[PDB]
Amino acid sequence: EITCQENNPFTCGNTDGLNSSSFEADFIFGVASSAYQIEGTIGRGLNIWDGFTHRYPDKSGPDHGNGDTTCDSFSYWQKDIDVLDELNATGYRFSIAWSRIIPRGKRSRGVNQKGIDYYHGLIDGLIKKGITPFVTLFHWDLPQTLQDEYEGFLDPQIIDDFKDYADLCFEEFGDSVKYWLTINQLYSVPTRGYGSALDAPGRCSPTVDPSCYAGNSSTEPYIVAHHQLLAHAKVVDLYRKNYTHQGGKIGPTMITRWFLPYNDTDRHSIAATERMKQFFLGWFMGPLTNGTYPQIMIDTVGARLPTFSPEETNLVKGSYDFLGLNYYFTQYAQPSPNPVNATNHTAMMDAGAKLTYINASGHYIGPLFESDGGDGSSNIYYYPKGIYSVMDYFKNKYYNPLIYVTENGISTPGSENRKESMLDYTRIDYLCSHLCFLNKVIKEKDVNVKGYLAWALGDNYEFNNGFTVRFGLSYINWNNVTDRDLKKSGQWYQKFISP
Amino acid sequence: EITCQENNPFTCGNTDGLNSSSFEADFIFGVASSAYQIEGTIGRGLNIWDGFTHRYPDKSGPDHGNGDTTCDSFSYWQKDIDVLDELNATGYRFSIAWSRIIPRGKRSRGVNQKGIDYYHGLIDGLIKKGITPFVTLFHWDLPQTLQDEYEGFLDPQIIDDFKDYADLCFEEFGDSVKYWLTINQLYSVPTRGYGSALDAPGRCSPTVDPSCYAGNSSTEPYIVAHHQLLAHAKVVDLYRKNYTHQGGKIGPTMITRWFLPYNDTDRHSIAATERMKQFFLGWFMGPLTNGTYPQIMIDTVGARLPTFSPEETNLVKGSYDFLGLNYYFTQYAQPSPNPVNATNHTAMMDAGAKLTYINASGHYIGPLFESDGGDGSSNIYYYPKGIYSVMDYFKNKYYNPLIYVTENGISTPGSENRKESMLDYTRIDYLCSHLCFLNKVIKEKDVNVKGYLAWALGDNYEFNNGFTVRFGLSYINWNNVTDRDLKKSGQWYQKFISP
Ligand SMILES: *[C@@H]1O[C@H](CO)[C@@H](O[C@@H]2O[C@H](CO)[C@@H](O[C@@H]3O[C@H](CO[C@H]4O[C@H](CO)[C@@H](O)[C@H](O)[C@@H]4O)[C@@H](O)[C@H](O[C@H]4O[C@H](CO)[C@@H](O)[C@H](O)[C@@H]4O)[C@@H]3O[C@@H]3OC[C@@H](O)[C@H](O)[C@H]3O)[C@H](O)[C@H]2NC(C)=O)[C@H](O[C@@H]2O[C@@H](C)[C@@H](O)[C@@H](O)[C@@H]2O)[C@H]1NC(C)=O
Ligand SMILES: *[C@@H]1O[C@H](CO)[C@@H](O[C@@H]2O[C@H](CO)[C@@H](O[C@@H]3O[C@H](CO[C@H]4O[C@H](CO)[C@@H](O)[C@H](O)[C@@H]4O)[C@@H](O)[C@H](O[C@H]4O[C@H](CO)[C@@H](O)[C@H](O)[C@@H]4O)[C@@H]3O[C@@H]3OC[C@@H](O)[C@H](O)[C@H]3O)[C@H](O)[C@H]2NC(C)=O)[C@H](O[C@@H]2O[C@@H](C)[C@@H](O)[C@@H](O)[C@@H]2O)[C@H]1NC(C)=O
Ligand SMILES: *[C@@H]1O[C@H](CO)[C@@H](O[C@@H]2O[C@H](CO)[C@@H](O[C@@H]3O[C@H](CO)[C@@H](O)[C@H](O)[C@@H]3O[C@@H]3OC[C@@H](O)[C@H](O)[C@H]3O)[C@H](O)[C@H]2NC(C)=O)[C@H](O[C@@H]2O[C@@H](C)[C@@H](O)[C@@H](O)[C@@H]2O)[C@H]1NC(C)=O
Ligand SMILES: *[C@@H]1O[C@H](CO)[C@@H](O[C@@H]2O[C@H](CO)[C@@H](O[C@@H]3O[C@H](CO)[C@@H](O)[C@H](O)[C@@H]3O[C@@H]3OC[C@@H](O)[C@H](O)[C@H]3O)[C@H](O)[C@H]2NC(C)=O)[C@H](O[C@@H]2O[C@@H](C)[C@@H](O)[C@@H](O)[C@@H]2O)[C@H]1NC(C)=O
Ligand SMILES: *[C@@H]1O[C@H](CO)[C@@H](O[C@@H]2O[C@H](CO)[C@@H](O)[C@H](O)[C@H]2NC(C)=O)[C@H](O)[C@H]1NC(C)=O
Ligand SMILES: *[C@@H]1O[C@H](CO)[C@@H](O[C@@H]2O[C@H](CO)[C@@H](O)[C@H](O)[C@H]2NC(C)=O)[C@H](O)[C@H]1NC(C)=O
Ligand SMILES: *[C@@H]1O[C@H](CO)[C@@H](O[C@@H]2O[C@H](CO)[C@@H](O)[C@H](O)[C@H]2NC(C)=O)[C@H](O)[C@H]1NC(C)=O
Ligand SMILES: *[C@@H]1O[C@H](CO)[C@@H](O[C@@H]2O[C@H](CO)[C@@H](O)[C@H](O)[C@H]2NC(C)=O)[C@H](O)[C@H]1NC(C)=O
Ligand SMILES: *[C@@H]1O[C@H](CO)[C@@H](O)[C@H](O)[C@H]1NC(C)=O
Ligand SMILES: *[C@@H]1O[C@H](CO)[C@@H](O)[C@H](O)[C@H]1NC(C)=O
Ligand SMILES: *[C@@H]1O[C@H](CO)[C@@H](O)[C@H](O)[C@H]1NC(C)=O
Ligand SMILES: *[C@@H]1O[C@H](CO)[C@@H](O)[C@H](O)[C@H]1NC(C)=O
Ligand SMILES: *[C@@H]1O[C@H](CO)[C@@H](O)[C@H](O)[C@H]1NC(C)=O
Ligand SMILES: *[C@@H]1O[C@H](CO)[C@@H](O)[C@H](O)[C@H]1NC(C)=O
Ligand SMILES: *[C@@H]1O[C@H](CO)[C@@H](O)[C@H](O)[C@H]1NC(C)=O
Ligand SMILES: *[C@@H]1O[C@H](CO)[C@@H](O)[C@H](O)[C@H]1NC(C)=O
Ligand SMILES: *[C@H]1O[C@H](CO)[C@@H](O)[C@H](O)[C@H]1NC(C)=O
Ligand SMILES: *[C@H]1O[C@H](CO)[C@@H](O)[C@H](O)[C@H]1NC(C)=O
Ligand SMILES: [Zn+2]
Repeated sequence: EITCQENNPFTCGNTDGLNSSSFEADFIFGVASSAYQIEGTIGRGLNIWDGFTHRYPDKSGPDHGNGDTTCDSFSYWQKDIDVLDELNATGYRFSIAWSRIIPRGKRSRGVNQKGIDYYHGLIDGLIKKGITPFVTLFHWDLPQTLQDEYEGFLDPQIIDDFKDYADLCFEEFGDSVKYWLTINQLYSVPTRGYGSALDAPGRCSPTVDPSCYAGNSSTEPYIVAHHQLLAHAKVVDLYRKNYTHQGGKIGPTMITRWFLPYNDTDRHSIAATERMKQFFLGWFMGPLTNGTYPQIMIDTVGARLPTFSPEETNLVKGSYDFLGLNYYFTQYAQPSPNPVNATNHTAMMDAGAKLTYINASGHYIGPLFESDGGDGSSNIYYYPKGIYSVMDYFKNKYYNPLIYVTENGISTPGSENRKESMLDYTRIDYLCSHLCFLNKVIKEKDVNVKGYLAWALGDNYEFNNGFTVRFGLSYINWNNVTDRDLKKSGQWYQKFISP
Repeated sequence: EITCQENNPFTCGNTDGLNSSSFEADFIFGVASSAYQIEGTIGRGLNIWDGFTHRYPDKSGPDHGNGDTTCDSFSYWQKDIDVLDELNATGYRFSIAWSRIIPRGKRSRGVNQKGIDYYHGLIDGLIKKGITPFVTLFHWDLPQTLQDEYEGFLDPQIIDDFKDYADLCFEEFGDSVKYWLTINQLYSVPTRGYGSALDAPGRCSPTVDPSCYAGNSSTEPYIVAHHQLLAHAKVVDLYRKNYTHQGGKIGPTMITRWFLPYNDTDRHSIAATERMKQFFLGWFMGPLTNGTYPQIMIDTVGARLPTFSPEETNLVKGSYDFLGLNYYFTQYAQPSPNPVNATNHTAMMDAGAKLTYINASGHYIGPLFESDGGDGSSNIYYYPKGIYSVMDYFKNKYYNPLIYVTENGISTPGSENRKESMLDYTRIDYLCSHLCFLNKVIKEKDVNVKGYLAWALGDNYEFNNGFTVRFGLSYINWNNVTDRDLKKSGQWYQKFISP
């Protein structure tokens, strides 16, 4: 009988009690990163995260930082492999920057052979060290040219451009890469990129944010989500029909959260909680498992929800070999009005829920996850049991998928100095408390989870936050980015992996 | 009888001896700038100077600096007007960033109303202070989307996109702007952007520079120059046929240089010198005045030189109301082989000339213009009489045009500290020695020069040099860019203008 802690203090940092041996022999342990966040712009074309951060610098982060040079994994990819080697990691999730290998967006315009070599050297070097690549095709960094030609995922033209790009990756790397992710966190771009405009490309309704250059927060998140699902499904079909000889697997990435009722004896809060599961998870998992959106979405969103043709439904349904599930935290849900007529309406209001980290009787859901200066009431708190509830829900509701936890991690303030940043005990607590529950749900519920990749390999540019927070298990000095030094969390993880 | 100095020490800094009164009453005096160099990326789309500097940071400058924030004239445009107001300037040349008003390149994709407002506020504020705007439509900062769609000026598609962009500028600003420049320094993009790849977009033959992503140094400079002339001519035709009610004038900008024989008694060096005038100036001025390239270009460049149809010739010939002539320095010319078969052949070798600042008998042509660390022999030297020889040549050879000197200035090292940077006596010497000759050629040769705009209003990102050199008549502290403080040169110029 496995017992896991939900509340500080945690004791799962002791590798006597919890380590990789607790898991099956073949279970993959590693870390993750993404191209925009680590590589730098050297050697690649420009993408909408360059566009967005440069046009709207106050949305790139409070320090206006961006991915221009960041930790320069373009130059220092070997140092990233050295961190993985030191961890004795068996997996590394990284993304290919579309702009690095097809700077002009559309493949017929030519490929950047040097960009293709960069990823060949990286993939080799990982394989030389026994590290299994999990490669994300699209971690949000859409070539700027496509956003300017037809507004990227707002237009069905993205489907063939994304397909041709994916085809080049499979052809160039698929002999060595056996685990592909199509689109990172399906929920994020539609909502943050086209709904609240916190993220690239930064489209939204005029009264949601006057700085958006265009958009409609009420309709575009549904259009973009729909094209994501079709583009993803066309790539998975290309992969399974044309690259089956490579003997690899492909899946989408979901951002997952669990949801609990803000008041667990109030039927309206219970209803809001189940609506959140459908609107947050089901928006994508319903198409991915059934070829259709959830009924509550169909009913609420009405004419703003696109339909799949029969052919499209069939393409999308079952379009994965596994699911890359990212998990960070859980929210309480209470009812909220859905003012579909307000000029500031967003797709996110359609769920009819308000999300918090404190429930009706004042209980905070768990330990601090992220502090906010501009609003202490806007702090995020985490919930280790959330990973157990998510995995169990995916096995039960979504047909017992093969899962890899493709991100899980926590930030520490960028204010902290080097010695404080290195002593990141809060990160050990976050990681181990989640790993405890993950082992617990695999053993108790028999969820088919086969790996875990902590976010992040090293400190990097964090979307929306610049360099004001750090997520790395290894520390990077922004005055001299060459080194990646294992923090206490990375040293703990090294011992967890090889106890 | 006007006498001007060619050699240090100069004495033209004394406004008793030389001042604006020496010139006609209406003569315009001011300074110049360009959008990429001063504004910052905030509020605009991305262009190929963002692309190039981020993809090839070691080509953006030795410090890898770029125009991301630079002197932030986006925020501080009023401070630029305050410098002009302090100078009692009557002219200001600035450029409109195409990416700021049509971020998606093609006008039918929508306009950035906030970007249009930015330029409205600036133009107003100039006019409120009695400053005549001279506005450059295209100072090299091509929206990145157009370079990625069809490689920008490499393709005839640029002609209609540039026309639609120009049309929006005329419609929005032409009620207040009466002096338009179409394309900055016609010679530069073809040669540096597509020949040596020192400049955006950074295309060239593989053995010229292996870092170029594509190109052909031997053919593309001619293709790009040809499309520049057609795009320029289509815009001038649009201006003169559709905006004649605005009562303004439009012209191209030429980079001008004078050329002297490396050995003035050697017929081969004399020949090389006349070839340089045709290949450097005539490449554009021949089409602009006659609708055809120079014969020596026709003969040498052969099948690599595009032809104008009769309609095209007629559009291009006479396509200016005035010429914006930029002038910085003069070179000696000696014969050089033109190895048309070498894989490293460039369009620039077609002139069959080698250019230096020292002639055969060891005479340096004039005072130091720019120091080079990596090669003392690669120093540039200036030649005040060059401005007299250029203007006289344009009146004589090119049909007595109306001219505005749209740039003329000199850099001082970025290494210098604040007090040394402010004491920029070398800049007074450069400016006054050229102004002396300019007055001299207007009086002696009757050249129709009606204004002079020194480069630059303030320190800015210098193309190729980042922040390693300073060109401003007003100083900008890169740790706090708000202020623009008149250097000794700006204070001298203020006295020169209002003696
Ligand atoms: C997994 O995918 C399954 C499909 O492969 C889902 O089942 C479908 O669910 C549909 C509802 O979402 C359902 O469609 C409805 O069918 C009604 C009856 O259709 C016939 O009869 C009509 C009159 O006799 C006639 O007009 C038709 O020609 C049919 O012969 C129909 O009235 C419904 O339309 C109304 O409501 C919808 C909103 O749902 C409106 O869009 C529409 O304007 C109208 O107001 C509806 O029809 C659908 O309308 C939209 C159109 O684009 C669709 O093509 C059309 O089908 C459909 O019959 C079933 N299909 C089958 C094979 O079962 C399944 O849904 C879950 O299970 C069903 C039984 C139900 O409980 C759903 O609510 C559940 O979500 C998906 N499963 C999951 C878990 O999501
Ligand atoms: C200002 O613009 C003027 C044009 O509006 C320039 O004058 C033109 O200069 C052309 C030379 O550059 C000249 O064209 C040549 O004409 C030759 C004779 O043409 C007729 O006779 C042929 C046989 O009888 C016949 O095939 C034709 O059908 C004509 O009836 C012709 O042989 C030349 O072609 C050879 O050389 C050219 C290289 O220049 C090659 O391209 C070609 O393969 C061939 O080897 C040449 O013809 C041109 O060929 C290319 C084609 O695209 C052109 O359409 C074709 O014209 C032309 O006659 C004149 N036009 C007139 C009206 O004078 C003027 O040039 C300067 O002045 C001329 C007199 C000469 O001195 C030039 O060298 C000067 O540059 C321009 N001025 C300036 C200052 O640049
Ligand atoms: C979690 O949700 C539950 C269920 O909603 C909350 O309990 C309910 O709380 C209501 C007050 O917020 C109770 O209603 C009141 O009943 C009294 C006595 O008859 C009356 O004076 C009030 O006006 C009010 O009556 C309602 O008025 C509006 C009508 O539309 C409605 O039909 C009336 O009932 C309600 O009875 C109670 N329900 C139950 C099943 O307990 C619960 O609230 C917390 O507990 C209750 C017992 C009370 O102490 C609340 O103040 C307290 O906050 C909520 N929990 C938390 C922590 O918020
Ligand atoms: C500026 O250009 C002029 C004209 O080209 C230079 O003067 C010429 O310089 C040549 C040497 O560089 C002289 O030719 C030599 O003549 C002697 C005596 O007959 C002979 O011993 C040499 O081999 C050479 O002869 C040539 O060899 C190659 C043949 O194809 C050619 O036909 C032969 O003549 C040449 O006479 C002279 N021309 C004139 C008109 O003066 C000039 O060079 C400078 O001045 C000359 C006088 C001499 O002192 C050079 O060393 C000196 O550099 C050059 N000026 C500069 C500063 O470079
Ligand atoms: C976002 O787009 C939707 C749909 O195009 C707009 O909502 C429509 O508004 C018009 C005029 O009020 C109505 O006739 C339609 O019934 C509405 N359609 C639906 C599907 O709601 C909405 O106004 C747009 N929002 C903004 C802020 O531009
Ligand atoms: C808010 O969350 C707390 C903690 O999860 C809930 O409190 C638990 O409530 C159940 C019975 O209702 C008890 O068995 C536990 O002992 C309680 N735990 C603690 C730490 O007090 C509380 O019910 C939630 N409130 C609402 C309104 O849903
Ligand atoms: C640049 O383009 C030119 C023309 O397309 C190339 O030169 C041609 O080379 C081929 C093969 O050697 C010859 O058949 C042609 O006669 C040449 N044309 C001319 C106009 O010179 C040249 O090789 C290209 N350069 C590079 C470096 O790509
Ligand atoms: C190099 O430049 C110098 C300076 O312009 C030239 O020297 C002048 O030559 C003429 C006669 O040839 C004299 O009248 C001047 O007195 C000379 N000036 C000086 C400062 O010496 C020289 O001729 C040029 N050399 C070549 C080979 O062209
Ligand atoms: C790893 O943890 C298990 C419990 O899951 C424990 O029995 C085992 O001894 C630990 N291994 C080491 C090497 O500490
Ligand atoms: C597989 O490759 C062939 C050859 O290019 C292509 O034409 C075919 O349509 C592809 N199948 C897909 C994309 O499912
Ligand atoms: C940067 O880091 C590397 C690796 O630690 C070090 O050897 C190098 O000298 C450092 N340079 C500076 C300028 O700190
Ligand atoms: C790496 O992990 C393997 C597999 O558990 C183990 O046998 C090996 O000793 C580990 N190496 C290090 C240096 O920890
Ligand atoms: C300006 O210079 C002229 C010579 O060009 C001189 O005669 C005049 O007095 C000067 N004006 C002033 C105000 O110094
Ligand atoms: C002038 O404007 C009209 C109206 O748009 C346009 O159709 C016409 O062709 C323009 N003339 C030019 C571009 O010379
Ligand atoms: C920046 O410059 C402005 C204008 O000189 C000044 O008033 C402001 O306080 C300065 N800020 C800093 C941080 O130097
Ligand atoms: C500005 O120039 C005008 C025109 O020469 C002159 O009359 C006026 O006094 C000048 N103002 C200043 C403050 O120098
Ligand atoms: C729309 O939403 C914002 C944020 O939810 C809220 O503060 C504002 O009152 C709303 N406006 C209207 C007219 O509903
Ligand atoms: C081509 O040009 C470069 C620079 O001009 C020169 O150093 C090299 O020798 C040349 N190569 C050949 C084969 O001509
Ligand atoms: Zn940047």
